[PDB]
Amino acid sequence: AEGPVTATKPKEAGFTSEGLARIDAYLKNEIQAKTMPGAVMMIKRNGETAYFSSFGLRDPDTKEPMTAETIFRIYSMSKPITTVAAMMLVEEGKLQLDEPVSKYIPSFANVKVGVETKGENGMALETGPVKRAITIQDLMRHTSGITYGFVGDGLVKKAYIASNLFDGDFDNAEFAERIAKLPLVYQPGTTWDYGHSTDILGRVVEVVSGKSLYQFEKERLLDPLGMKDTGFYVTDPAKKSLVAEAMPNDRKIGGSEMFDPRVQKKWEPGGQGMVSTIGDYARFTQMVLNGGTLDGKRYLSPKTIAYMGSNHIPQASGIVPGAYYLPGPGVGFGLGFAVRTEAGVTPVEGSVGDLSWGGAGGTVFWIDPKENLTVVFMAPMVSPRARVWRTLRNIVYGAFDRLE
Repeated sequence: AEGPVTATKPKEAGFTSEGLARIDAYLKNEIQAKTMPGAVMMIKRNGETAYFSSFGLRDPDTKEPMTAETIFRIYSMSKPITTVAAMMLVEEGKLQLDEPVSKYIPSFANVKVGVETKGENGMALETGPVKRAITIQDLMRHTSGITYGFVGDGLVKKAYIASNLFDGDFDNAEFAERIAKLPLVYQPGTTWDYGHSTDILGRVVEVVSGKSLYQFEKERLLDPLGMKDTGFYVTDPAKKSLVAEAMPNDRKIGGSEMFDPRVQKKWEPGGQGMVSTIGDYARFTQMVLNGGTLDGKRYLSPKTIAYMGSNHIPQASGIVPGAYYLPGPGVGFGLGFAVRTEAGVTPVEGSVGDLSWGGAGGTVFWIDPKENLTVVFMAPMVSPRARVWRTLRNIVYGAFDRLE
């Protein structure tokens, strides 16, 4: 419990009051069940705030309250931000989608692809050349052969884990070199597989701009949008106590405790590193919903936004799903967004063309152009995150009084 953060206009937003009350009841029940210590959620539709409420605690140990100003590790919700940054360089003609990553990070020129095969002592890796160079587009839509060691299983993934990629205090340049030493899981430009591509893309942004990923983003996006609590580390002493923490039994991601964003380090990974607030991220998603503009400032053209929100892995692309196609049936993938392709099929409510992604620490968003809708939700949690996110989709769409 705690409730509304601001005034709302649910009827002009095309919802019922009864419908939106289902969100309150669901979230209060989940907090009671210890799914999360607390939660904050914002719904924007037809240019109005339909819903903006805070419940429970931001940290179950300190018992500090959940607030709009609470700062979350957003993990993979870093990726749309990184991709937008890269597309700004594309619009300026400083970066191209068909270019090889090796143009900017030469160590990717001679990466090899690992294939599992039987040896004398069980399965082992054979390695061979890439048929095509990894492209910038490949990074943006996760068809590069670059993977995550901790997602699923496989010999290349085991090699990632064995290389201890996250040891020490290193920067985006050093991380890119670590990744380039590993075999690829698939031939570049053939297969969708989620991974460290966006961390590599972040380094490309640095090479092109001559700035750190954060400084580039700060100047071009975060400052002008008013995302004043978005970055990679919480360095302001006044804001360190605002970091959301999960229930004690649900604080591990990738087998390790969540990183402490209050202690600044060199790494600024565009795939996983960011911290933000619900208000900051909603400004970002409203800007995207608006076709690249907010409060009279343009960040990307509406054509660029439409292009990012298009399916870049339909059958016509030649791309196939890998062993771990996270979006599932009826959902494709664009430049940093899952893109719904079927009205039914996917087992959650939504609209063809809706755009979404989430973070391993419990944060999620979606953007629904058809319904003039964006939703951001943040609660610190890991294990139950997917079922909560899916349920929230069903409740939000179930609360509609009309279609746009």
